[PDB]
Amino acid sequence: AATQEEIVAGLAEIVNEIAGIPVEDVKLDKSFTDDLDVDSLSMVEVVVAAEERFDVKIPDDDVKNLKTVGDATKYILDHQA
Repeated sequence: AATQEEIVAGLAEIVNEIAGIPVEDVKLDKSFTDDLDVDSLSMVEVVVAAEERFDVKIPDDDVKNLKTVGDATKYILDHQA
């Protein structure tokens, strides 16, 4: 559905409405609850929306097992079509 940069870009669309980050900020050298506004519990609202956005399905387990957006993209961009 999107490539690495586009995954990140798509993520940021939701992270902008949830927390409020600049959609020019969230690039590959970012992490969610580290380099973002830290939605924290609200990040679950991000990921659930992101699943459908990128044609993936991310288990609650994997969500907390991933780290950066460069790391998260690995699971996403690979599992999607």
